[PDB]
Amino acid sequence: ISVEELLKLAKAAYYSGTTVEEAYKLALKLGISVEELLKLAEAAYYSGTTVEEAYKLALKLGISVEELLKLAKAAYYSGTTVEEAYKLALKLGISVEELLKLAKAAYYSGTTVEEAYKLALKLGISVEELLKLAEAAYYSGTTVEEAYKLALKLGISVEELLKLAKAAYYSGTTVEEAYKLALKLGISVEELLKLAKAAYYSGTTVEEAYKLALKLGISVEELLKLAEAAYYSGTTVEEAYKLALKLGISVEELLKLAKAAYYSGTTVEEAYKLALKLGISVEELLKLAKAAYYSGTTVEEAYKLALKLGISVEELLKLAEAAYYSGTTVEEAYKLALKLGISVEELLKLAKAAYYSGTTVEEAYKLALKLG
Repeated sequence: ISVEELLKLAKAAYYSGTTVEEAYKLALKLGISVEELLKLAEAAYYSGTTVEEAYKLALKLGISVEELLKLAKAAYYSGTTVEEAYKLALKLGISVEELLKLAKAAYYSGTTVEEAYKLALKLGISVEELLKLAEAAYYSGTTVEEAYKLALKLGISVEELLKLAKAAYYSGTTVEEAYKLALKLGISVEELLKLAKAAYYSGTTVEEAYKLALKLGISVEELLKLAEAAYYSGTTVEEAYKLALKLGISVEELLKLAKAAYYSGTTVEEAYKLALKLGISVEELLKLAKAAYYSGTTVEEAYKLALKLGISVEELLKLAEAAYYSGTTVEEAYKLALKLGISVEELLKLAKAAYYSGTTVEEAYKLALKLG
């Protein structure tokens, strides 16, 4: 089989507590594909059965493997069995995808699936809207009908209520308080949620974060990026902005530099200075920083490694993860890729497969070849 198929087989074998070849011959005995086997393995895991029991279950209900997996998840969320979940979908005359959404809503509400459905009918709303309402009610510690009553009293939509409930959660206020805050600042619900996050990252209030954005003359999206950067660096938002201006870079570039510095254990200025010394971009530096983290090396060491092997920064990062999955060094992983005649991306998939099945990358490769 192909490397992509082996990885999927290895995931299925991991979910079902078997071996890769046993999973492969199971797929043959059931006359199904590798992708279907994985979903079955995932469905069997949710329902506490075996893969073949899950397949018999799908045949008995007359549904597809994809439908079974959604039904298995719905049964998991509701605390019932697949068949009890199916009987309920039949009684309400809904699809399995609507049941899964309904089951998620009931889970966020601490009610039963049918109770959630009766509520949806009472409020006269769709299953998708109820689910958003349920999440909003969960964030704001109220009931679904209270959340629905609130959205009507504020004259806003269910989607807007949910974002508002998330903003109130970030800023430690109530939903109505969060709404008044949006009107007070003259911004949208979307802008408030981003502003609430920025205040959360920088340890300030929503209004403090807003005054800062006004003083710096930046968007709330730029502020949120700046706040994340300041949080990665251990500086203040304003300090991060002054740094970006000093280095003459954009807010997006500073955030990436901040991430890179966080991985490398350096300051943002040194990360930017390192990128100049190596003559590479901020994006390339961040990938190098990630690679050096997987390898237990420094960023410049990781760069010399890419030069030595004659590969790109991207190829190194994938190679670094493959080495991490195997417990080997980057050069041992590269030597194996060379011996097997495979690409770096194929090695990474092989390394994950080898990790999932508890074998060696080479052992996994020989297995894929045997399976044809």
